[PDB]
Formats: sequence, structure tokens, C-alpha cells
Amino acid sequence: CGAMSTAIKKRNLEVKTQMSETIWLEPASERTVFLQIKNTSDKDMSGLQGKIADAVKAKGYQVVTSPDKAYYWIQANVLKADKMDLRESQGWLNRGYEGAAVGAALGAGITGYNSNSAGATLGVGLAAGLVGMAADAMVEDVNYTMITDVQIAERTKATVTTDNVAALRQGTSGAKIQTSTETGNQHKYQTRVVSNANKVNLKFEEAKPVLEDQLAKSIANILMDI
Amino acid sequence: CGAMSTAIKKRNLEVKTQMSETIWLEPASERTVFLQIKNTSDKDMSGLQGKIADAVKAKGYQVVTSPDKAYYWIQANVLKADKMDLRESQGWLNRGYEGAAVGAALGAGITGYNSNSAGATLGVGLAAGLVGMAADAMVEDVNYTMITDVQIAERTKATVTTDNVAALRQGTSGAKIQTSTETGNQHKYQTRVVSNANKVNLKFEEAKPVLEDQLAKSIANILMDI
Amino acid sequence: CGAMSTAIKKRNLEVKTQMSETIWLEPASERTVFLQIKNTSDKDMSGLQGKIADAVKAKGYQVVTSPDKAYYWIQANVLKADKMDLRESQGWLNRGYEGAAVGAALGAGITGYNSNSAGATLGVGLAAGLVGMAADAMVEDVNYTMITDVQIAERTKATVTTDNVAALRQGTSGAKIQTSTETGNQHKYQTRVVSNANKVNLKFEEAKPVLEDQLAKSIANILMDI
Amino acid sequence: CGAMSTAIKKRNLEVKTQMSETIWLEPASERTVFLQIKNTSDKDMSGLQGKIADAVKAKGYQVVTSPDKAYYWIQANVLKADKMDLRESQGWLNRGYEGAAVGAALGAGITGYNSNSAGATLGVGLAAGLVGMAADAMVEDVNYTMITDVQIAERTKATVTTDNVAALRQGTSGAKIQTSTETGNQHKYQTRVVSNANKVNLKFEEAKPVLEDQLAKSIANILMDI
Amino acid sequence: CGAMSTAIKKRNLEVKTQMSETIWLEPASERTVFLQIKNTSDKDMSGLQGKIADAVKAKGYQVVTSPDKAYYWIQANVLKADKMDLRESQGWLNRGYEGAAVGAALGAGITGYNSNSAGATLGVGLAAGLVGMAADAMVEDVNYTMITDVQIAERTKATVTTDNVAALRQGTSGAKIQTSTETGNQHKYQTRVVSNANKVNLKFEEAKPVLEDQLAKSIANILMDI
Amino acid sequence: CGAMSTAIKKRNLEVKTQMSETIWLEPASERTVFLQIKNTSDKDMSGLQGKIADAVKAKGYQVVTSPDKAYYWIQANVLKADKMDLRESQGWLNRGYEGAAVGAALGAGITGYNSNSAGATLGVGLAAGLVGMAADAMVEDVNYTMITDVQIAERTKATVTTDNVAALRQGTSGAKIQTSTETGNQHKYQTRVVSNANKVNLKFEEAKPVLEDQLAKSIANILMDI
Amino acid sequence: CGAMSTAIKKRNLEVKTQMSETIWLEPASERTVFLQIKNTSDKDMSGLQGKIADAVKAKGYQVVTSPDKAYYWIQANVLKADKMDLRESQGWLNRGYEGAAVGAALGAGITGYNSNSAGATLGVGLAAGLVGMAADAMVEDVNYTMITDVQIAERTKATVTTDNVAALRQGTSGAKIQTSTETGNQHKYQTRVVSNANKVNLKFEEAKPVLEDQLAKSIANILMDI
Amino acid sequence: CGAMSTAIKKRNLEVKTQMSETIWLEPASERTVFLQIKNTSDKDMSGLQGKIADAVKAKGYQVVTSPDKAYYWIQANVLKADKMDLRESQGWLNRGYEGAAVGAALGAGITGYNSNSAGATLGVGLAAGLVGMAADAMVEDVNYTMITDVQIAERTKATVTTDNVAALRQGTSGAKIQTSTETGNQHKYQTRVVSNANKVNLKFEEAKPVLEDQLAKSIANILMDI
Amino acid sequence: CGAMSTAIKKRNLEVKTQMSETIWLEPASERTVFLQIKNTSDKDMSGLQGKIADAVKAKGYQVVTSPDKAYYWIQANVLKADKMDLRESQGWLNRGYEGAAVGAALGAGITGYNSNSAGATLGVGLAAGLVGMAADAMVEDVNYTMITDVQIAERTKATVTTDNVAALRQGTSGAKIQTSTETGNQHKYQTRVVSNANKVNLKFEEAKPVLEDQLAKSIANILMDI
Repeated sequence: CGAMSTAIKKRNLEVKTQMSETIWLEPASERTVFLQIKNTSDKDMSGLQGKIADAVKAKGYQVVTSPDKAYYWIQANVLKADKMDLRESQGWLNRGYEGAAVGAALGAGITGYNSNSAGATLGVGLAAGLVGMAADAMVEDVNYTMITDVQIAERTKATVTTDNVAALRQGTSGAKIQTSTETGNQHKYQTRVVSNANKVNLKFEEAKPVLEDQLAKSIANILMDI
Repeated sequence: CGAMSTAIKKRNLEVKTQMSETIWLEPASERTVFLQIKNTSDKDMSGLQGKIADAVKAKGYQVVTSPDKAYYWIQANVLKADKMDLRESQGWLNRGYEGAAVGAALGAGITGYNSNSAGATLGVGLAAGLVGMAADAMVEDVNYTMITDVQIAERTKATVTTDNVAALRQGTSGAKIQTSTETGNQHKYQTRVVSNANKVNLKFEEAKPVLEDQLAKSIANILMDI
Repeated sequence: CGAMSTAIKKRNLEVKTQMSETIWLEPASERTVFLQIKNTSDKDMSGLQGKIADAVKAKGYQVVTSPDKAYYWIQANVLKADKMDLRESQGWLNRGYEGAAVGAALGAGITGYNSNSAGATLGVGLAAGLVGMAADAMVEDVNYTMITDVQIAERTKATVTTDNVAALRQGTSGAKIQTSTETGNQHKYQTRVVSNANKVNLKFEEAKPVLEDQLAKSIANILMDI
Repeated sequence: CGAMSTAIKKRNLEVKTQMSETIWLEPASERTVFLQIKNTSDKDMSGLQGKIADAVKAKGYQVVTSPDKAYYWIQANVLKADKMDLRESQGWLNRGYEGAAVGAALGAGITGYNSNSAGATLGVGLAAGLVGMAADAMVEDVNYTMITDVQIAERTKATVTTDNVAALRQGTSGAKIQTSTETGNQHKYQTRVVSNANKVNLKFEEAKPVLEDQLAKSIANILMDI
Repeated sequence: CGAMSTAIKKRNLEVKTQMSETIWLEPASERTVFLQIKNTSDKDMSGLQGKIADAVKAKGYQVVTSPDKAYYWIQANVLKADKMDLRESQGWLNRGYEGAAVGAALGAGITGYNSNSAGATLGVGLAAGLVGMAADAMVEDVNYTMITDVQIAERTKATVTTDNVAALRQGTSGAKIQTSTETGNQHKYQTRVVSNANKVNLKFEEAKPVLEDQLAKSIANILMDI
Repeated sequence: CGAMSTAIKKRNLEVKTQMSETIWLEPASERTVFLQIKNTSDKDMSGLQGKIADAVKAKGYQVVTSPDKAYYWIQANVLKADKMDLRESQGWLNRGYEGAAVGAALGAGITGYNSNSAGATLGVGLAAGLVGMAADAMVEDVNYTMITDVQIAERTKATVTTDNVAALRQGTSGAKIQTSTETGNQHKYQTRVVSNANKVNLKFEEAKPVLEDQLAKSIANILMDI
Repeated sequence: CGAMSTAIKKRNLEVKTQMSETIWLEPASERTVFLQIKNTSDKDMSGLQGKIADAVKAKGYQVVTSPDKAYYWIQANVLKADKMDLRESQGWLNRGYEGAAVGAALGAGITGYNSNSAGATLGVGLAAGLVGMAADAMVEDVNYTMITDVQIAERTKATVTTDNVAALRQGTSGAKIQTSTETGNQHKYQTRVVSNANKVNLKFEEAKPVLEDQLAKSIANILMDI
Repeated sequence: CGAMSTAIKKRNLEVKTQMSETIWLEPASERTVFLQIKNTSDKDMSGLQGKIADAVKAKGYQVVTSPDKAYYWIQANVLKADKMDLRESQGWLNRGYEGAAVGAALGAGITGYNSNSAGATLGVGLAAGLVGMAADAMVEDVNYTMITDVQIAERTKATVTTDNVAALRQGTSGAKIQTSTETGNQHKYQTRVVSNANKVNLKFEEAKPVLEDQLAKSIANILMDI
Repeated sequence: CGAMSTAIKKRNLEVKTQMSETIWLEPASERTVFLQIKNTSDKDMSGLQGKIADAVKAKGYQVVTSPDKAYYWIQANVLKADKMDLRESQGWLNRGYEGAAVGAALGAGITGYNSNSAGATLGVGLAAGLVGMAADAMVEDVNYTMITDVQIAERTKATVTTDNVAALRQGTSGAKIQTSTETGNQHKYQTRVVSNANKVNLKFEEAKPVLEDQLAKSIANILMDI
């Protein structure tokens, strides 16, 4: 019952995109944005940069190819992606014991009353039980989790001091501490977006365009309209 | 029994809006408000800005389109939205085992006494049990959770110093610390509003106007009347 | 049932590569990269350096053999690799008791009704039960976990101070603390990549080319295109 | 069933070598290495030093017998070694109760139907049960764990200050704190390697050459090729 | 079954010696060692000092009787020794209930079918059950644990400052703090060695020579060869 | 069964003496020791001082009666002693229920078949059960725990500053803090010795000479021979 | 069975006296002691002061009635005393249910076979069960716990500064902090003695002389002989 | 059985008085005491002040009515008093279910064999069961707990500084901190006394004189005799 | 049984008043008190101020209406009051299941033997069971908890500094810190009184006069008599 229940509940693709924290931007009249999209995950998001540019341009901004003449920077990295089956947390039922029991009972029942003979009701029941167990194992609640790191840069008139601190671990004994200081006129803020795609026997190709569309809109909505 | 019990209990739309903390504002005679509404969530709240303006104007304030000549700022961001089924926390009953048992017993019972024959009471019972299990899976206690970040700005005669501190994580080794200082005559306060919409098989389109109305009134009620 | 369920679920090779943290790099026009790939693990990844160079060159960079004339350094070390069987966490079922019970019942059942005689149904059942238990033990959900440490170096105009701190443990009594200070014009950042390969009775030779391909792309994608 | 299941699963020698942490070394053109290998454990690793020298020489380095004219030092100590039986964590089954039950049932069964007589089926069953329990106790999942401490020294142009701090515990009352300071031109880093050897009824002599080979390669791979 | 299972598993003497931490010594050309071995435990280790001297001399060092002309000091104290029975952690089975049940069943069984009479099968069964319970109690998994504190002294050219801090507890109210400072040219490091000897009904006299041999080699192996 | 099992296992006196921590003493040519032995416990250890003097003199030292002309001080206090029954941690079995059940069954069994009559088998069984319960209560695993505080003083050339800090609790409100400072040429170190004596129905008089002998040797072994 | 088991085990008075911590006193030739014994507990210890004086005088000291000409002070306070029944921690068995069951069964059994009649076996059984329950309630494992605070004063040549700190709690709002400083030539140390007296149905009058004798010896043994 | 067991065990009044901490007073020749006794509890302790004066005068002190000419102050406050039933922690048995079961069985048993008729055995049993349940509820293990705060003042020659610190909580926002400093020649110490009175169906009037007597003696015993 | 057991146990009104902490007041000859009683709770305590004045006047003090000429201030606020049913913590028994079972059994029993007929014993039993369940629900162990904050002010000659610190929370972002300093000659102390009133089906009107009387006496008893 668990296999078909999962199939009915998760019959439709469900995509959820959740931004971790709110980045507040001062009102301004500038409309130049520079984009820098990376993907260090093992899954394809090649269409993300184009969709972000379209969403940003639809809000009244102009996308420039050189970062020096851009008032805003949108830096995004699709950091990691994970795949898991939600049925695996239900216990031993996900293994296929329930599917085997239903198949075995159906095979013996359909043979025990119709042409019972002797031994035939065991061979058919075993074959049906094996098929039932196999069919249970082929149904999984596939869930795709994606993590995207977003960095937004805004130009400012105030002097901004950037202190780079890095504790480069060297072994089990210690680390190499690197320090430097630079000044500029740019404020940088970071935020994280978590994406989820869920469907029965979901293939990432089907969920890829929807994940890109929702992720692009969420990142582009940090900027104010016009 | 769980499916119909959920349907009866959650037959009506229930919307709850809860502000996290109270923002205290000094009494004043100014009535100029600037609005800035964002939506980084994956759900539509396009009518929120208009409803906030109507609620603010109904309290005696004047909405201005330029932030420089506004005594008050209302900055709101619909940060994230989540959907979950409350029946999923009830255990294995939500899977559909209870629905299958009721359907199987009804199918066998209606056939065991009326035209029992042989084998017929099993085929009808299995079909009825499958339908009963399927009907249980199609009933869910849909709950929508929404998080909205609110920032309120108030002009003041005192000098306000803003120190921007950002620890931009760079990897597993360290971070880039950004610091800057600016002065102004504006006080900013933050608060959070949590919204909930609950109904059986709820679609967000039905709950969207109610969520917007309650959220707009809650945010606009931070300001005093007149 | 657990043995064949594992075989069906894990019938295909699944490789997952996940970068731990995002390294942000400033936009630049330099395209010289120096590579330094190490492997202190007990498994072969000899093709990793060549695949990283191909992926880096495909993005518009030029690989140089001398570190002094390289704007970027990519230092990677395949630190450790582990092998485990996921079925071992299922309990006593992984031992082979379930396989023995199925084999014993099948052996006695196929003999109890056909040529029952006396004592024969026990010898066949014991032999079939032993074979069933043996076949269960030969099926394992092999999972390979690999840890890779990545260090990225970027040239900068700012003066960078490196303080080496090492607490070399000397016994149970204390340690020898080593300190030194050097200056340079290079920023170094660290990150970690976790790789997983899963299949039934998986041999590392089959998963080696896929692990190298995914790891090379993930590391090379830290750099921006062109 | 546990005894033969362990024998089948652990029928082949499995050796795992895992370095705890990554030691990063700056690129250089020096190729002189000094070796210093110790063994304070109770197990023989006499061939480790020779295998490290061969692996180091195969990577293009020259091994020198005097530490003063060596750019690199490789100091390794096989600190401790432990032996344990993995079956001991399975519970009372490892004691031999399961083996006794199988032997007792087989002895009584083979006698209860063939020449039952009286009392004979108890003497044979008891003898077979004792043999079955004894055979279970002679099968163990032997696992050898080895800990190796590694210290790597690299010459540098920077001045290195070494502060020796030792809190020599004197009783339950206090300690004798020893402090000293020396300067030099050598950086030292520490790391740890954990080795595991697993097989049914494993003897350390069989696993000794494999442990030495994997440990030597792991330590020598800290150095870059050529 | 537990008694004979323990006898078979622990039929051979097993001695394990594990050094807690690694003491690193700089390479040097000195070969003078001074020994100072103490034993505050309740067990005899009179042969430890002689075996340490033999192991040290076999590595190329010269043992001197006066500490002032020794480059190295080896100070060892056999601090404490403990004896425990590993069967005591198995529960009530170690008491002898299992042995009584086997003896009682054997006594009644051997009499119930052969010369049953009346009352005789109870007297023999009770006597056999008592003997079986007694034999179970005489079998124990004897484990000897030994703790040895090791202090190694090395001459150095640097000035070494020793600060003696002792918080001598005086009652429940406070303590007497003693402080002093001395200077010297000797570095001292501490480490701990844990020894284990396990056998069925083990007597410490049998395990004494093996414990001394392994402990002496472990301590002497802190020094480099030649 | 628990009563006789305890009697067999603990039939012999077992004395364990364990020093808590190691006190390290510098090599020296002095051989004058002053003894000061106290006993604040409730048990007799009158022979401890004489045995310590004999053990110290057997190692080449000379015992002096005046502390001013002694290079070493040995101050020991037998602080506390405790007595407990190890069978009390076994549960309700130590109460005597098991002994009553065995006695009641034996009384009824020996009467139920031989001269059964009526009512006689109950009076004899009750009397035998009461005796069996009483005999169980008279068997206890007596364990004696003793704590001894040891303070060792050594003359030194360095100036030793003793700061006496005492927080004399005055009530629930506060305390009276006492502070003083003195200088001297004597180092004091503290350690603790834990003694255990275990036997069935053990009387402290039997274990007293063995406890004194082991305690005296352990304390005297802090000093080096000759 | 619990009632008589407790009576047999605790048939003899057992008194345990345990000093919490060791007070170390420097060797000296003075023999003047001043005593000050208090008793704030609810139990009589009137003979404690006399027994302490006798024990102190037996060790060679002279007791003086004026504190100004005494080198040593012994200040003791019997702080508190508690009484508890150890059977109360055994559960519901201590209530008397076990005693009622034994009495009820004995009453019905002695009447069911001898002059059974009708109804008589219930009246006798109820009366015997009530008596059995009552007798169980009259047996208790009485344990007396006593806490004694000890303060020892020793004259010294060093200047001793006493800082009195008292945080006198004034309500739920705060406290009144009292501070003062005095100088003197006397060192004070504190320790605690815990006394236990255990017997079945123990009356404190029987345990009073033994508690006084053990407490007096323990306190007087802080001083060295002669 | 629980009701009568409680009645037998707690048939006599038991009063326990325990002082929390020891207040140490320097020996002196002054004998003037000023008393100040308060009672903020809800129970009557009107006789406490008179009994303290009698106990103090019996020890050789003189009670004065004006605090300025008193060397000692005894300030006591009976802070709070609580009443609880110890049977309430036994579970549902204290409710009266056990009493109802005994009464119901007795009523049915006395009627089932004597004049059974029909229905009569139910009416009598119900009435007897109700009476039995009612009688169980009227028996309670009444325990009275009393807390007394004691403050003792002693004149001194040293200057005493009293710093009054009070954090008067003002709301959920903050507090009003009050600070002041005064000097005097009086030391104040605080301690707490806990009193317990236990009996079946105890009325506080019966326990009042005993509580006063024990409390008065405990407080007066802080002072030394004469 | 739970309903009537609660009715019998709680048949009488029980009022408990407990002061949290003791406020110590210096002896003085002043007798002017100013009262200020507030009640922010939802329950009526209108008679509290009059009863406090009567209790204060009965102790020899004079109540003044102007705070400036009062040596003592008594400020009290009845902060909050809560009502709860103690039967609600007993579990499902408080719901009324036990009452329904008793009523159903009584209804069926009184009809099953007298005029059994058919179906009549079910209608009467259901009606009686419903009445029994209803009667159980109408019985509750009503407990009223009241919290009273007390502030006592005392005039003093010392200068008292009051620092007002208030952290007025402004939102989720921060707070507004208010600070001020004033000087005066008045000490203020705070304490808390907890009041409890318990009875079956208790109405607050019945417990109001008793709560006022006990609360007034407790607060007035902080002051010394005369």
C-alpha cells in the first residue's frame, strides 16, 4: 500500500524555493547590474544565468558585461545538490516486504480456489510475491535538494574597509593565518537559497527548468522594481 | 476515519497572522509614508503593496513616491513560503492503510452476504479496498506558512551612526570582514510577521487574498491613527 | 527479500559530488593557472590532474607549469577514502538469517509434497537454507566515500601577512609551539569536496572514471568562465 | 549462521589506510629528504622505512643519511596497534549459543529418525551441540587498528621561533612547567594516519606487508612529484 | 555454554601494550642513557629495568650509572595494576545459573530414562546441577591492566626554566600553594603506556615475563636506532 | 545459587592497592627520611608505620626521628575506610527470595513423595524455605575500601614560596578568607592510594596485615633504591 | 521475606565514621590544645567533648581551658542529624503487601485442610494476613546520618590576614555585603566528618556511645602523637 | 493495605530539625544577647521567642531588651511553612482504589456464602466498597515543612564596611539598582534551619510545641556555653 | 472512584500563604507606615489594604496618608492570579471514562437481574452511564494560585544612590537603553508572596476573605512588634 500511496501523493512535480535571509537595499535611481553565476554542483543549471538576466531586465535594470561600470553585482553559486528517497525513512516497509506479502497472498489466493491442484499454488504465489516485491522497490519518493549561495554588491559613498582573515588548516598541529586590508566603495552582502524538487521517480531533467525559473525569480527579486 | 475527520475539522479556511515583536513609535504629527514592498518567495503576493497603501491611507497618512520627503518608511519583504500537510505527522495512518482496511471490509461485507458465490467477494473487496486507500491519499491537511520581514524607518533629530559589519564567508578557512560608518537622521527598526493558512486540499489562490488582507492590516497598524 | 531489494534499488552506479563551501573570486582578466594535485588516499585517482586541466582549459584558462607566473593556483589533495556496506546498518537481517529462512522453507516445501520419504526433506532443506544464507551474504550495498581538500590561491595587490602557528604535540605533557611571519601578494582559500559512489557489489575501478570526472568539473568550476 | 556469514563476508583481506589531515607544502625545486621511522607499538613494521624510501625515490627525491643537508624531513612513529573481534559487538550470539543450538538440533534430528533407540539421541545431540558451539567460538572477525604519527619538516627562509611548553604532572597536587625558546629556519607540521586490517581469523603476519605498502605510499604522497 | 566458550576463546595468553602519545626527539649523535625504573604497583615487575637496558644497548646506546654524564634519561614508574574478570559484565549468566541448569537437566535426564525409580532422579539431578554451577564459577576471563608513566629527559643548549606549581590541598577549606623557579639545560617529556594481559584463569606469574618484554621494547623504541 | 556462587568466587582474600598518580623525584645521594603516619579512619592500621620504616630501610635509606635533619619526608594519613556488600547491587536476589524458593521446593519435594500424608509437606517446606532464606542472608561479598593521603617532601636549593589560602565557610552567607606567605627550601607533593580488600564474609582483622603490607610497599616505592 | 531478611542482615549495630578531607599539620613540639565543642543537631552528643579530651590527652597533649595560651584549637560542631529507613527505597514491598500475602496464605492454608467448614477459612486468613502485614510494617532498617564540622587552628610565625566576606541576603532583590580585615598569627583549617549508624529498629540511645567514641578518635587523630 | 500500613508506620509524632550550615564564633567572655524573632509564615510559633530566651539563659547568657548594649544578636524569622501528604507520591493507590477493592470483595464475600439470595450481594458489596474507599481517603501521611532564617550578629574591633546592593526589578525591561555604604563594628552571619513534623492525620497544634522546642535549642546552640 | 475521592479529600477549604524570602530590618523606634496596595490581577482583593492597616496598627504602628512623613513604606501589588484543576493531571480518568463505566455497569446490573426483558437493560445502562460520566465531569479539584509582589522602604541616614537601568525592547533588532541616577535617604527591598486556595468546586468568593486575611498578616509581619 505504501508504494501506490506514494505514487498518488507525489504524482505531480512540486518545487519549493526558500531564501534564507532578507537583504535590505537602500532606495536608489541606479539600474546597472553585473551578473556572475557559477555552478560547482554535479547537476546542470546552465539556463540560470539567462533567466536571471531576463528577470532583472523585466524589472527595469540594465545588464552590463563589465563589473567596473555596474552599481549592483549579483554573484550566485549553485554550491551543491543532493538526491534522496523520502520513502527510505519509513522503515523496513520501503525494502519491499509489504509488496512481497501482497503479491504472495494474491498469487496463492488466485490459485488456491481456482485450479488448486498441489504445489501449483506455491510456485505461482512465489512468482507473484517476487514481482510484487520488485514493483515496490522500483517506486521511490525522489527529492532533490539544492543549495545556492548569493552575494550582492552595492556601491556606496562611504569608505569600506575589507579585512581578509583566513585560517588555512595545515594539519593536525596548526594553521597558517593570512591577513590583509583593502579599502573600497562597495558593500557586499550574502544570503542563501534552498531549492527542493519532489516527485515519484523524479528525473532531474524534468525538474531542471522549474528549478531554474523559481531560483532566478527569487534572486532577481532582491532588487527593487524600476 | 482520519480522512473524513480532517475534512470536517478543516472544512473552512483559517488564516492566522502573528507579529513577532512590538515596535514602539514616539507620538508625532507627521503623516508622510514611503512604501517599499518586495517578494523573494515562490508564491504570489502582488496585491500586498496596494492593500498596505489603502490601510495606511485609511489611518490618515499620505503615501509619497519619493523616500527623501517621507517621515516614515515601511519596508517589507515576503521572505519565504512553505507548504506542508499536517496529516503527515499522524504516522502510518496518513499513508492510506486505514482507508484500505475500511474499503476492503466494506467490499467483502457487501459481497459475503449478498451473492457470495466464490472468489467474487475477493475481487470486489480488493477493488473497494484500493479505492478506499486511494481516496484517503487524496485528502490532505494543507498548511501554508509565510514569513515576512518588516523594517520601519523614522526620522529623528538625533545623530544616528550606522556601522555596517559583514562577515562574508569565503570558504572553510575564513571570511572577509567589511566595515563602514555613516551618519544620518533616521532610526530603523525590524520585526517579523508569520502567516498561516490552513484548509483541506487548500490551493494557495484561495488563501492569497485573505493572507494579503491580514498581512497589510498588521503592518499598517504599527503606525498610530491620524 | 532484503538482498534482492538492495540489488534492484542499487542496480545502477550513483555518484554524488558535493562542495562544502563557496569560494568567491573577484572578477579579473587573468587566465594563467598552476595545478598541484596530490593523492594521499589508498585508492587510485591518477586521471584527476589531467581532467582538471582539460576542464580548466575548456573555460578559457591557460595552464602553466611554473607557479611563479600563474595568477591562480589550484591545489587539491585526495585526502582519504572509505568503503562501507549500507546493508550493515539494517540489523541482523544483513547477516543472512532471512536468506537462510527462505532457502530452508523452499527446500523443505519442494520436498515435503514431492517425494517426501523420510529425512530427505531435511537434508535438501538444510542444503538449500545454507545456499540461501550464502547468497544473502554475497550481496552488499557498497558505498565509497572520498574526501578531497582544495586550496585556491589568487594574486593580489594588497600586502598579505602569513602567520604560521603550529602546536606540535610532544607527549601527554605539552607541545612545541612554532611561530613565523612572512609577507606576500597572494591570497589562499580552502574548501572541501565530498564524493560518494554507491552500487551493489561495487568495485572501485568501475566508479573511478565517474568520480574523477565529477570531481574535476566541481573544482574547475570555482573559476569563472573566460 | 553468524559464524559462516562472517567467514563468507570477511573471506578476503581488506586493508584501509586513512590520513587524518592534509599538509600543504609550497612548490619547490629541492629533492633532499631525511627519514626517521620509529615503532613503539607491539607489532612488527620493520619494512616500513625501506618502503618509504623506495616510494620517495620513485617520485624523484634523493634520500640523505644526515639531517643537516636535507630540505625535507619525514618523521614517522607507529604509535600503537590494537586487535579486536568485530563479532563481539553482536551480543550473546558471538558466545556460541547459536552454534550449540544448530549442532544439538542436527544431532538429535539425525538420530531421532534413524536408529532412535532410547538415550542415544541425547548423547549424540549433546556431542554435536558441543562441537557446534566450539566451532562457532573458533571463528572471529579479527580487526587490526594501527595509529601512526607523522611529522614533516620543511626548510624556510623565515625565522621560526619554537616555544617548548611542558606541563609535567607531578602528582595529584600540581605540575612542573618547563619553558624554553629557540630559533631556527625549519617549519614542522604533524598529521596522523589510521590503518585497518580485517579478515576472518586474521594473523598479523599476513596483513603486515599490505599495511606497510599502503602506509608507505600514503606518507610519501605528502611530497609533490619531482 | 558461556564457561566453555570463554575457555576456548581465551585459551591463549594475549598481551597488548599501547603507548598513549608520541615523543619526538631531535636527531643527535649522543648515545649515553641513564635509567631510573620504579614500581609503586602491587605486582612484581623486577625484570623490567634489566630488559630496558638490554633493549637500549641493542640499539647502540651506552647505559651509564650516573645521571650527570647522560644525554638521555629514561624514567619509568609502573604506577598501578588492576585485575578484573570480563565475564562479570555479561550479566546473571556469569553467576552460574546457566551452569546449574545444564547440570540439573543432565542429571535428571541421565536418571529419568535409566533406572528412574522415584526420588533418585532428583538427588542425582541436584548434585549434578550443583557441580555444574560450581564449575561455571571456577572459570573466569581474567584481564590484567597495567599503567606505566614514562618521563624522558633530553639535554639541550637552550636555557630551560622550570616553574614548580603545587596546590597542596589542606582540607575542605583551601590549599597551600607552593611556587619555585629553577633554570637548567634539560628538556623533559612525559608519556603513558597501558598494558593488558588476558587469559582464562590467568595467573600474573605467567603473564609477567611477556608484559616486561613488551613494555621494555615499547619504552626503548622512543629512542632512535644508533 | 547466588549465595554459593559468591562463596566460590570470593573464597580467597583479594587485596588491591592502587596509587593514583606518579611523583617524580630527582636523582640524589641523600638517604635520610622522616616519617609521619596518621590514621583518622575508624579501622586499625597500627602496624603501617613500622612496615613503612622497614621497607624504606630495606631500600638503603636511614630513618631519622627529627624532621629538621631529614632530606625526605613521608607524611601519610589513612583518611577514611568504607565497608560494603557487593551482592547488594544484584537486586532483589540478595534479599533472600532465591534462597527461600530453593528451600521451599526442597522441603516440599522431599516430603511430597516420601510420607506425603497431609499438611506435613507444608510445615516442612515452610521451615526449610525459611532456613534457606536465612542462609542466603548470612552470605555477603564483603568489600573494604580504604583511602590514604600521601605527602612527600624533598629538600631543594631553590627558594620555595608557600601561599596559604583558606576559604573558611562561615554560614550560608559567606566565608573568612585567610592568606599568608612563607619561604623555605622544601618541595611538597601529594598523591593518593586506594586500597581494596574483598572476600566472602570478610572480617577486617584478617585483611589488616595484608593491607598494611601492600600499602607500606607502595608508599616506600616512591623513593628510588639506594 | 523482606522483613526477616532485613532483621538478619542488620541484626548487629554498624557504625561508620568517615573524615572528608585530610588536614596536614607541620611537625612541632607544642602540646597545648583548646577544645570548643558545639551541638546544633536535635540528637544528644553530650559525651563528645569529654571523649575528645581523653583521646587528645592519651596522645601526649595537655588540654587548657583558656584559648590564648593554646597552640592548637579543636573546634567541632555536630551540625545536623537525620534518620531514615533503608527499606523505604525497596518499593511497594516495604508497605507490607508481601507480609499480608504470606499471612493470608498461611491462614487459609492452615484452615483449608484442617476444619475447612465454610467461611471460617476466610476469617482466619484475613486476621492472619492483617497480622502479617502489621508485623512487616514494624520492621525497619533504621539508619542515622550525622554531619560534624571540624575547624582546627594552629599558631604560626607568619602574619595571617583574615578577610571576612558575607553576602547577607536581604530579599529577592539583593544582599548586604559585609567586609572587614584583621591580622593575626593563627592558621585555621576546616574539615567534615560523616557518621552513620545502622541497625534494625535502631534507637539512637544504643548507637550514641559508639558514635561518640568513633567521632572523638577521628577528630583527635588529626594531631600527631606526642 | 496502604492505609493501615501508613497508620502503623507513622503512628508516633516525628520531628526533625536540621541546621543548614555552621556559624563559627570566636571565644569570648561576653554574655549579652539581644533577640528579635519574626514569623511571616501562616502557622503559629508564638512560643518560639520565649523558648529561645530560656535556652540562651540556661547557657549562661543575659538577655537584654535594647540592641545597643548587646554583644550578640539573634535574629530569626520563621519564613514559610508547607503541608503535604506523603501518600500522594505513591500513585493511584492513594486515591482509594485499593480501599474500594478490599471493601467490595469483603462485602460480596460475606454475602455470597451467607444468605446469597440474588442482588443482595451486590448492594452490600457496593456499600462496603464505598465505605472502604472512603476510609482510605481519610488516612493521610501529613508532613509539615518549616523554613527558618537565622541571622547572628557579633561585635568586633575591626572596621566593618556594609555595601547594600539591591536590584529592584521594575518590569520586563529592567531594574532600579540601589547602592549605599556604611561602616560599623558588627559582623553578621546567616544560616537556615529546616524543620519537619510527620504523623498520620497530623494536626499542627500537636506538633507546634515540639517544633518550637527543637528550633529554640538548635538556634541557641550556636552560642558557646558560658 | 476518583470523583468522590477528590470530594472527600478536598471537602474543606485549604489556604496556604508562603513568603519567598526574608527581609531583615534594623531595630528602630519609629512607628510611621505608609501603605500603597495595587491589584493588577483579574480577581477581587478589595479588602486587602484595610486588613493590612489593621494588622499593622495592631502591632503598634501608626498609618499615615502622606508618604513624606513615613519611616516605612509597604508597597504591595497583587500581580496575577491563576485557576487550575488538579484532577486534570491524573490522565484520562479525569475525562469521565471511569464515571461512565461505573454508571453503565450499575444500569445494566440493576436491570439485568430485575425485569431483564430485552433491550431495556441497554437503554437504562446507557442513560445511567451518561449520567455517571456527566457527574464525574462536574467534580473538579479547583486550585487558585496568587502572586503578590511586596516592596518595603526604610529610611536611612546613609546616602542611597539609585541607578535606573531599563532595556526597552524595540523589536527583533535591538532595544532602547535608559539610564539615570538619583540620590536619596531611603532603602528599598523586594519580596514575593505566593498564595494557594484549594477546594472541590471552589468559588473564589468563598476563598477571598481567607486569602486576604493570611496575605495581610504575612506582609504586616515583616515589621517588628512595637
